[PDB]
Amino acid sequence: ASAGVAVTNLNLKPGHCVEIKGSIPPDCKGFAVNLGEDASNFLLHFNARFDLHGDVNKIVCNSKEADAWGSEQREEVFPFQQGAEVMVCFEYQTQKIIIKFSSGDQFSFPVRKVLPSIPFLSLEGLAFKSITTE
Amino acid sequence: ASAGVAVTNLNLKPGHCVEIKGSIPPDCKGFAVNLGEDASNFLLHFNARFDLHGDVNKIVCNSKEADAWGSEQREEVFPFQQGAEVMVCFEYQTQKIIIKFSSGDQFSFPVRKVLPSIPFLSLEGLAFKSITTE
Ligand SMILES: OC[C@H]1O[C@@H](S[C@@H]2O[C@H](CO)[C@H](O)[C@H](O)[C@H]2O)[C@H](O)[C@@H](O)[C@H]1O
Ligand SMILES: OC[C@H]1O[C@@H](S[C@@H]2O[C@H](CO)[C@H](O)[C@H](O)[C@H]2O)[C@H](O)[C@@H](O)[C@H]1O
Repeated sequence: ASAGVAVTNLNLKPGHCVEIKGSIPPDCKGFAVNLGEDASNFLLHFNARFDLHGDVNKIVCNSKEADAWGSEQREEVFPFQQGAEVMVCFEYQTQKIIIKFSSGDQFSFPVRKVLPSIPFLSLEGLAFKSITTE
Repeated sequence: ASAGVAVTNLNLKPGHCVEIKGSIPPDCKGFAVNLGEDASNFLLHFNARFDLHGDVNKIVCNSKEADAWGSEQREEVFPFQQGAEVMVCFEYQTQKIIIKFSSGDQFSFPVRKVLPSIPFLSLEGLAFKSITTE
């Protein structure tokens, strides 16, 4: 019940973070937060699947390069429920991106292409409330 | 040189608002916040001029359609300091856009074109910190 917001010139630099605060529709099959250069190049594609692509309550991360998906990293921790409010924070480190939830849960993804700064961010299926940088 | 963040798919419908928060450089001649359809069509171009084009500490507002600027509406209230943080909110109503300053100050600008929703937002010469919809 939505189409995601897109942000350009975010210019996220190593050692900094982006915190998204949003709301999950009560029939959301899954939602995604993409950090990259454009819709064909993602350093991180964070996908929380409620029931989608054969995944039920599972987090799938991956990168994309020239429209081609890399190898997925699945995560067991799934602190979400349809209709709730998400509060995610992404810290950019040259080696990895640390994802932290208000739940107290944390995990990282490895950086496969170091960027001097990250210019693009987009959301899907997530009704955005506020986006912040630090 | 120095523009900034551009948000697309903002989907601001009447009766809703967006609050921008950011940092003003210490040597800032002026900054802007744009709302509209794209880079050539602004329902509102909000330009706070510290010292620009003969306007010193003034606020100039205008609309733009197909790169052609419309009638400027100047304002004398200027609650901004260089090298400091700012926070502005824009409320969209089908007939006018209400602009409010952290200072309690407020004024409106007429909607010269009613859009079912407002798709685009961009900042120029203002360091982005956060954007919040309500
Ligand atoms: O990797 C993220 C993308 O995942 C696919 S669904 C993906 O499909 C492959 C087959 O190509 C395998 O079945 C995986 O098990 C499955 O996760 C999505 O369609 C994309 O939008 C990304 O989310
Ligand atoms: O209307 C806001 C835009 O104003 C121009 S500067 C503008 O120039 C016209 C003539 O071309 C008149 O002199 C106006 O008095 C003067 O303000 C800016 O370059 C744009 O960025 C908008 O701020």
